[PDB]
Amino acid sequence: RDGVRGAQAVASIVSFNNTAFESYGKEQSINAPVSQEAAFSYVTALNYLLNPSNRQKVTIADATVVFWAERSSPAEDIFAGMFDPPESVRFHVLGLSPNAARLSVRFWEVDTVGHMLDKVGRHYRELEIIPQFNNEQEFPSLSTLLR
DNA sequence: CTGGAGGAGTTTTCGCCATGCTCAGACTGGCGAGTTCGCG
Repeated sequence: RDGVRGAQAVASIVSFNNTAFESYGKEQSINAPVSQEAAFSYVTALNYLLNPSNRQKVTIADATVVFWAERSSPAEDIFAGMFDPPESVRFHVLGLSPNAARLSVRFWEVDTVGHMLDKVGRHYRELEIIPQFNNEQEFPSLSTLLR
């Protein structure tokens, strides 16, 4: 509920529980070396970002999406980007999906603006038609169309 | 002949919620000008 949705109670990104996944005679996490404090750091950061109290998380389809910058109010409006369609690093975007007890990365972007017009823009421009009344609204919501 | 055990195979413990309406008309509008053949 308060973490990655649909995954096991405790999940991990790195794990080598089965022999088929080992190589060169290594074993366990030693199969990929990382300093202990470094491992702690990013895990804590990821846990923090997952906290619902901080408005930097959103669920789309099956994948949970997390983003961060020095400010987040505009990107947070992507909530309507699907719910009701219309110095610091800027807008890292990460989307991951859950396996049974381990996580996988779906996509990864670092672009600015946050534009998704590639599909939405095409989607809307395909729907263009002159209206009948003068008081109609240009951008109908999917709910209205389906109804 | 018996041991210790490294490896292969099976069982246990882990922790455990949520998303929200709507709503209305126009308009009235006039095409074009034409010519047929002819003996034994």
